[PDB]
Amino acid sequence: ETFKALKEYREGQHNDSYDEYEVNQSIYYPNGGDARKFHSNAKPRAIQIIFSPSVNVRTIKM
Amino acid sequence: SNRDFAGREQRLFNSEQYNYNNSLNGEVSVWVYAYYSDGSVLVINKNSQYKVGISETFKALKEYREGQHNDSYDEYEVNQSIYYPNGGDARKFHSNAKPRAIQIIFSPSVNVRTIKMAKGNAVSVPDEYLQRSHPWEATGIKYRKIKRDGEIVGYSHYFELPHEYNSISLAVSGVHKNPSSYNVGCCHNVMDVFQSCDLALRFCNRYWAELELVNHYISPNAYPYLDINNHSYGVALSNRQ
Amino acid sequence: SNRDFAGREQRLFNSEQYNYNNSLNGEVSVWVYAYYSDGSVLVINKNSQYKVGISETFKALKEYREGQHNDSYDEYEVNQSIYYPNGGDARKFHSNAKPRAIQIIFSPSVNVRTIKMAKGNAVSVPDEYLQRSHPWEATGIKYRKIKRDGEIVGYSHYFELPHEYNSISLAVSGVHKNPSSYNVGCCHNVMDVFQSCDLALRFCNRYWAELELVNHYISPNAYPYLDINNHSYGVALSNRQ
Amino acid sequence: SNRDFAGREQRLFNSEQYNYNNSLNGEVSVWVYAYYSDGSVLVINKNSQYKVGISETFKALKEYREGQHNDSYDEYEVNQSIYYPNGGDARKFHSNAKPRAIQIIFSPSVNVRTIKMAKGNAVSVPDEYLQRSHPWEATGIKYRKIKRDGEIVGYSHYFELPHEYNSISLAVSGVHKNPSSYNVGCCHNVMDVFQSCDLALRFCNRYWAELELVNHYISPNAYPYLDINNHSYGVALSNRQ
Repeated sequence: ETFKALKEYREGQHNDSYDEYEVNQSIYYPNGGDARKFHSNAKPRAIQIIFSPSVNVRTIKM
Repeated sequence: SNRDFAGREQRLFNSEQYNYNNSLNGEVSVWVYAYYSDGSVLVINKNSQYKVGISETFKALKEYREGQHNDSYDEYEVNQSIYYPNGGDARKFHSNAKPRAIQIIFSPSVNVRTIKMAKGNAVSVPDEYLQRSHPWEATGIKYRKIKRDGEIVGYSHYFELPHEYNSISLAVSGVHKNPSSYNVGCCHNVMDVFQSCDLALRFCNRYWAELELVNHYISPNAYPYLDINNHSYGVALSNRQ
Repeated sequence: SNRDFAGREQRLFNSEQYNYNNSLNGEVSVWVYAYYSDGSVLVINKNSQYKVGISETFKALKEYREGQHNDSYDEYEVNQSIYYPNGGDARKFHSNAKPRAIQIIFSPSVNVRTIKMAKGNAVSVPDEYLQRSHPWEATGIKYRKIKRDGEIVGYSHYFELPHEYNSISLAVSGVHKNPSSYNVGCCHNVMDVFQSCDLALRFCNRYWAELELVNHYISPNAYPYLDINNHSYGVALSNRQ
Repeated sequence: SNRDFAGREQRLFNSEQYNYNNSLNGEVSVWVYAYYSDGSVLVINKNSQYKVGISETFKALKEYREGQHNDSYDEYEVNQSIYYPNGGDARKFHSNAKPRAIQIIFSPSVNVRTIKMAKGNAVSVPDEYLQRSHPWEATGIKYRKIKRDGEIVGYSHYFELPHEYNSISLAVSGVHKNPSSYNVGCCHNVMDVFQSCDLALRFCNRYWAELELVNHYISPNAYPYLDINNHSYGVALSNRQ
């Protein structure tokens, strides 16, 4: 997944989508965007990766 | 030499400012900063003679973006679900409009031993139920000195609300220092204190970032501030050029 | 036997709550309920030491549905036509946002003989013209005791506004009981009363139904209430388990 | 002298970067640039081990302005009229969302003789009808060397779509150089190549101008680029300080 793909999207609701295009520009390059916020609440705070028990753990790559 | 009058006058002008603020004729000021997860900061300020304070509701402290969308219907429901568990029909677990932290700052003209705070729950009860609530706590011992160049420019109480259950209403109050035996609320002056309650000037604004707050609110007005990095701001004036 | 310490401690814990609220260190509280024709109810609450009150405008008491439509342009015009007959261009005869009734409740820690109300007209004049207005009426004699299990848990004044002409502004005030000869506003403590004005916590919310109000506001907080059916709510604590 | 270790280490650090990218452990990268008549540029990038590629539909290559209007209903119809002549009910002759040109760039770690492109029609057929389509063309001979300071920093294939009939789908593929006799897809390593297909990182963004692209995408990331003026960008690292 891309940076953008991992950002919170609320299906059928408002998303600040124009402002969040700008958030992206300001994340790709410092001061590259014209976002009206310091920190986008759509950014993930944490990630968890889970594999089924049928994986071989020594093959996992990230 | 002692013939540098420009130098002596500069030192006096700064010392006079320091002392005037600290006189009974001077201001006492309080600021409440509410920090949001989007990095924006709400400031409420009040400036009065004699004594000063601020009192806000749970709802009032929630982030409001002027001229923008706010999930206002959903955030009515968020309120219902905060006032009573499972009382609302919000489409979210945690409202990002809730403050993550609060900082209270007083001008250096406050007497710290007079500071009082009522930090209530979301329905404005200081201590669980009204029947067992003392209506305030005296929190002066927790205030840190904001210093610049050796001079106390302010007092700060900072506290986080990092848990889901930290849903608060908030009032704070402080009295102007008075090392005299003259009671500013005695019969001779008490009507002037009543008038000062009308005369107090209030200010409220939301800044997009703590950087804007520092650059365009704190600094231009020679206000004290303590930032998230524990850095002090303000201007030392006592016997200084 | 007298060796049931769980029993004695339970009785003491409840009696202590009752008495603490009634001490000079305790809360006094007021609630204003405005009842609308759609069955919704607005509550305003204030909780303070020493004395407490609420003051609202005509406009402030009108039903507002947060996050919804409100005929807000038409309701500006409704206001103009209420301030002066034929002053507005409203597209309705009667605004359903006007309260149909008001109930004022005080905590049992109020002294009832201190209660004062200023029920003004829609332009905030207590008695027709300012020049002949006493600025309040002492209405304590009209307050009914809200009782539970023999104990006064509250005081209620209920009045309807069933006529087209009942278009009101409203303020109410009460003082915490004080059977002592210590005047909480004497010179020794008067600055603390000034601070209590800053420290007072306010709460405001609109509930869809009196059932929600009872279930999710009154009951969870051990508040007193008297419903439209004349039924009392609250919790008796004096010498009770 | 040969005792300038800062100098020798700087040269080694740059040479190591150059060589690591070119090793079997290193990246191979492709970029597709689509140029629009409003001067905006869409970039798609993919970065993987072993081999890498990009495949997009006709629709996917059309300009999309995030958070803005796009004539999206009319542009559904534009699609219908491009898939089959007179198949749609578009209110325009030529959609300005169609790319005017394409540039394909590969990192210098590609083997140019492995590059393959399938440039299809708008319904994703490489050569008029499926029955007579070879599914790709080997286009490496057409790639120009992007050079900086004597060093090949990239490879560019640039082509215009200046005619109304240039309505395309597009896929491109290249394999990481491997001058060894070790086949990275042999049985010993083939599962790692399968994993590399999952591990590949993709990036997509639309820049308002080629100036923004150069300033804030190409340059900060030390990527190669060839601009509309035939100017080269990138960073030479082989045996250089």
